[PDB]
Amino acid sequence: GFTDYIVKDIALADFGRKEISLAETEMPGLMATREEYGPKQPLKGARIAGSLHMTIQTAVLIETLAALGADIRWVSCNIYSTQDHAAAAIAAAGIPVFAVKGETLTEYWDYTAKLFDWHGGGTPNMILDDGGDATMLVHAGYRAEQGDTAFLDKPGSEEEEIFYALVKRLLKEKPKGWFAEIAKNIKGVSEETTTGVHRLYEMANKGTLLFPAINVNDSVTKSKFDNLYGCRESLVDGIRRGTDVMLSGKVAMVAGFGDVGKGSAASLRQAGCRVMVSEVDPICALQAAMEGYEVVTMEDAAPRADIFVTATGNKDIITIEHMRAMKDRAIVCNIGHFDNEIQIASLRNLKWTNIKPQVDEIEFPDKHRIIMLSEGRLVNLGNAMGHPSFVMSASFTNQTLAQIELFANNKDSKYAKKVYVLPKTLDEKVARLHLAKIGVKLTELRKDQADYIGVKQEGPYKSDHYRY
Amino acid sequence: PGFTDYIVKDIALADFGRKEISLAETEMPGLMATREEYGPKQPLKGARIAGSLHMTIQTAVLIETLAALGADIRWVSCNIYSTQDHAAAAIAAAGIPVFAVKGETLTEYWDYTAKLFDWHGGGTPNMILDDGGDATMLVHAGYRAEQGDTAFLDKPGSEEEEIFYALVKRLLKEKPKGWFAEIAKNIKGVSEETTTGVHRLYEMANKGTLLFPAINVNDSVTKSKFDNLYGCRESLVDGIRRGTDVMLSGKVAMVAGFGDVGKGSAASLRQAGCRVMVSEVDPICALQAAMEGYEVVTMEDAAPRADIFVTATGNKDIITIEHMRAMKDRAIVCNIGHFDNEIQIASLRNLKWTNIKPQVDEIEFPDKHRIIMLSEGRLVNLGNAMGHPSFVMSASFTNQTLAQIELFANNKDSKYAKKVYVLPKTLDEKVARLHLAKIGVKLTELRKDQADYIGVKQEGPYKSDHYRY
Ligand SMILES: NC(=O)c1ccc[n+]([C@@H]2O[C@H](COP(=O)([O-])OP(=O)(O)OC[C@H]3O[C@@H](n4cnc5c(N)ncnc54)[C@H](O)[C@@H]3O)[C@@H](O)[C@H]2O)c1
Ligand SMILES: NC(=O)c1ccc[n+]([C@@H]2O[C@H](COP(=O)([O-])OP(=O)(O)OC[C@H]3O[C@@H](n4cnc5c(N)ncnc54)[C@H](O)[C@@H]3O)[C@@H](O)[C@H]2O)c1
Ligand SMILES: Nc1ncnc2[nH]cnc12
Ligand SMILES: Nc1ncnc2[nH]cnc12
Ligand SMILES: [Br-]
Ligand SMILES: [Br-]
Ligand code: NA
Ligand code: NA
Repeated sequence: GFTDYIVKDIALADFGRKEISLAETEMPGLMATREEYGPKQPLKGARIAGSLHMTIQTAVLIETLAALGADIRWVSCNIYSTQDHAAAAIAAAGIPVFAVKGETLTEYWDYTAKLFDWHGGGTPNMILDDGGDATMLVHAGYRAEQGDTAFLDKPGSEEEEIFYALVKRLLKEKPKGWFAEIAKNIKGVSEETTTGVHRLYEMANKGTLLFPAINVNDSVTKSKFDNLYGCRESLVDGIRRGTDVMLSGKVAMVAGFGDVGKGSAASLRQAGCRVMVSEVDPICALQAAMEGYEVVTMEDAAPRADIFVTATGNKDIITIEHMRAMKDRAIVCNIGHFDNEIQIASLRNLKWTNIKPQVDEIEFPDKHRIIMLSEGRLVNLGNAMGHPSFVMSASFTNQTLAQIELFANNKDSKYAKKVYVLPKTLDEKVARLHLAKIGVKLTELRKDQADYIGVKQEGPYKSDHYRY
Repeated sequence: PGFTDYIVKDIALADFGRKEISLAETEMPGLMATREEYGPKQPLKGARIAGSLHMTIQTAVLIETLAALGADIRWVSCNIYSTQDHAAAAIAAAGIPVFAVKGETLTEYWDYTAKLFDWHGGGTPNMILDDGGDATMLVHAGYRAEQGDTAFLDKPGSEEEEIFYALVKRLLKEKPKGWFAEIAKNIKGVSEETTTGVHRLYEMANKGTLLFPAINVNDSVTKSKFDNLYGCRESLVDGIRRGTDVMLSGKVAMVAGFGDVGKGSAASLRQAGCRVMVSEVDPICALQAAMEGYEVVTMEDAAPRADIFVTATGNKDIITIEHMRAMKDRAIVCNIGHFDNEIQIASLRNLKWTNIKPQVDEIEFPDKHRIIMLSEGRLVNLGNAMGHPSFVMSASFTNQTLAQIELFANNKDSKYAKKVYVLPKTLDEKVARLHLAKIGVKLTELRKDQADYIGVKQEGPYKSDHYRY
């Protein structure tokens, strides 16, 4: 029997299994990775602590890791992103998983801590992260365990106080040197998303990064696929399920025109909205204008737009003064990694009327209302099902290759305590594994053609500086 | 005083050229703002710039920006069909030496290139501004042979190659001993516009044969992600319509390559109503095309199917004689990469050509099926229409102007070695900012805490050097 898990309802396991099987067909990169590396067992002996949205897509990633020999414990990286049938299927598979759609913030962080209590005794020796939270727990406890505890008493956020309480409690409950023990045993971390990678470079630059990191976000086959087309498909998906609103003929405002903001603006435009964009980057703003988006300030958009999407990875994008100016029943959501892009806490003395899970109506003093999705959390994961499997297969094949490099291909210490990206050969290899399913017929260079443009026939085909 | 130091189709076109230059000025705020900012400061006073770059109206605005900054100038076009004759006439009528005719011969093309280096008043140039690297390459071949390596000069390859070798020997015969070493020593740098030219530069740098510092303007974000992409999106179909007047809605089009030019070319045709198929050798680029809903096929798959074919690779031997034998009657074939060997045009000389109009030819095969060829396989957007529109050229040419300033005025301490550089992101962002007012953008300003929160200064730069946009 198996009891080392927390999920919503284990009876959803058969439903999750059915959808996982369907996803496998949609994820040739992961399936082909199992076929190539399965016999090789490169992950035998790995103890991977995973912190990433516990979805059906993630379930295929987890079982790819296992098929390569990895021992695993897993949590979601957001309180609303778990798909409970995915989590149930992983638990029924005998993998410790702690993930519930709609868990509390305190549950979220205690579940993260369970990553590090390994079954059979000990600690993990790998981390797979999305947003850096698990990585941040190891570094925060380590910093405190070494005596610099001052920051632990100086919070300024609901989440951050809960997080600091976790770190104190772990220091009080766990053996000496538990964080030093963890930090010693972690061979590396692979990080999924822009915000988490930002956290890594803050540690790298300060000289506090405790183990090698691979930046999976900046694989071309991640950042130019997941962030772009993934959001192009899943943003309006989340809006439709939450609101069932007609998109044709409405005006939408997207804050940000990086990879996520580009995909977000395209999602709304393709659905029929007239899309305006904000930006602070003059290059990205010129991109938005040349694509036919009107580029305006949030002050300018607030009285006018029917729908608002923050996509910046920054904070305080949609403020309480913006929401006071919005038309009655304007829709507001967030597709960046963290909820502080919208001033959700400034709304809490207002009347909230819940409509359905992850959909609330908020009334202002002058009677106008707004429709908030997922309380400002990631709308594509909170209100729909995240990115579809196929594009997630590209991201998670990168993730698996990153795990293999850090765990198995660091005998010569080629990875120091810095942040790395996968080589272009592996980036191109990820793309190759997805060509058959979509029906691409790749042209083969002749040798004189390859010489002509200065590449080998087998690649890589571009300079490391190429932007695609 | 009278001015005679030029070669143009017809100098009576100058008033016409001047009118369209004036209109282009309004569409190129980046160059006009650069004039306002740098004119008074005269950063290129003393510069003698040899320019090899499509002699279009857009280029004329660049020329007069360089002049307004203090530069002394001589200019030629970098393709036999890309010149706009009214633009060349306006530059000549302004007293600027220029040698460019739309439809010039290959022999004329290289003879005019050599004329850039005989400077009015005596002497040589001290700067080069290049598009494709022909002018740079004439210097390095001449220098290389002036040193002693005479071998390569007696090996053809194509028709152009033979002519090009013939020029350097004539220049070795007629000019004083040491002429090329003396050019090479006075050239303070070169700025290069295009992907093929930059590939030529890096190949020289890796071989240790690059003679002077070089700035890769192509790989500024405000160039490659705008000019190459949106420019071709607007001027490819423009070239096809003017050449053929064909209905694009309903047709199947094939684009070879899905780099920046291929991306913009496929978009040009899709937006015009075509169903677009694409070829690629790069699996990442091919995956991008398929995620945009383009069918990714081989040129052999497309030959009997597509109504229109566009090569956009910067490679060679993309559309072969075997492909063209397979094409349906009166398929349209053209090329938007920098050089004309993407299509095996030489192989087509064997068949019966009927000229339709300038830069449009019908070619008949033994079984009587025919194809329509645009610009004899040269750059279709510049041969058959007017190249990229002014506004997107303003970004590219502001980059060129800043690159000329860097190499001519900001290299007193040799901070630029004999290597290939790109412009800093601060200048890349600068270029974009100069175009925001014209296109109506209202930029948001970060507050101090928001700038700290994402790790940037309020005034930028906003992205890591690794950022792909
Ligand atoms: N929901 C998802 O499934 C998903 C997927 C990938 C990434 N993300 C997250 O989305 C966020 C954005 O990621 P990204 O890859 O697009 O990063 P990015 O750096 O590529 O783009 C962010 C853009 O926001 C702009 N910006 C910053 N502050 C702004 C402001 N005050 N006003 C207007 N624009 C501003 C920046 O100039 C930048 O161009 C991150 O938090 C990332 O982790 C979410
Ligand atoms: N006409 C214009 O106005 C204009 C403007 C800019 C650049 N150019 C020229 O266009 C050419 C392409 O430039 P780019 O910036 O797109 O370079 P790029 O490297 O970004 O794109 C070229 C693509 O061609 C692909 N390719 C190479 N050989 C191939 C083959 N045999 N079959 C299919 N695909 C193949 C490469 O994989 C690559 O993705 C260059 O010569 C450049 O100088 C023309
Ligand atoms: N479906 C998904 N699964 C996991 N992480 C995701 N991030 C975005 N979409 C996702
Ligand atoms: N109109 C134009 N002028 C100069 N160079 C160009 N390259 C592409 N289009 C051009
Ligand atoms: Br109010
Ligand atoms: Br035939
Ligand atoms: Na999904
Ligand atoms: Na033009």
